[PDB]
Amino acid sequence: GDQRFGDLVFRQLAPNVWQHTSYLDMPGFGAVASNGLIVRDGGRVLVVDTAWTDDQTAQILNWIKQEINLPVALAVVTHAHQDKMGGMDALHAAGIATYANALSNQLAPQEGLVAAQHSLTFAANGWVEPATAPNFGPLKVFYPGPGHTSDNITVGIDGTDIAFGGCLIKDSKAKSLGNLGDADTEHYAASARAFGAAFPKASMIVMSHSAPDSRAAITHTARMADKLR
Ligand SMILES: [Zn+2]
Ligand SMILES: [Zn+2]
Repeated sequence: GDQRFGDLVFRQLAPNVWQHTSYLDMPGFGAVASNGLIVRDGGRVLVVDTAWTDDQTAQILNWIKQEINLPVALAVVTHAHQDKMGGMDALHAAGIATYANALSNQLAPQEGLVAAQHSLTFAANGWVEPATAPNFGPLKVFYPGPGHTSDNITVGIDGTDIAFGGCLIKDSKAKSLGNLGDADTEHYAASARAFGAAFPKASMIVMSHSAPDSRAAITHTARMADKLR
């Protein structure tokens, strides 16, 4: 089901939901896939995460123009790393309103990234404060606690069986938790389990660096994270 578009890949997950995939070569290691989401909600499109680069992100918008041909109302980006926020300038050039965790916006400059235009904040239990996420339609944004990064956030899609763990969640057969350089090793396991508890009905778990999986991605990730503490 993978549709090639230039150097990117697009996969329809549900009637109005597509996964976007972009790649960054790393000498000595390999080309790393990063996944985000595209959601049609009525007469607009919503984006979750940029691609690694501005050019790649502009290609996502080109795909949306060709395949959906509706305005992109907003994007939400799920932490201040290159795979999630590397293409912010491309969104802004296109006139797209952008949203991120307040802390992501705070950290973005020092990470060599451009901040989103708008900051999300979260209730104590981790649900986004709804007034900070206007017009998010079916996107349900949840801060599961610090894990992959301190600022990592997650997104469920109402009307679907899909929840997006971003770089918090790895697939059920993953051999590691990837890049832990900015991780909270104490809180990771609890944060993974909190993601699963936030979206208990989601049967399709989408994530940054693996193809969509069953909820065994959550249990496996949490089990691996237990060993960090
Ligand atoms: Zn990351
Ligand atoms: Zn990542």
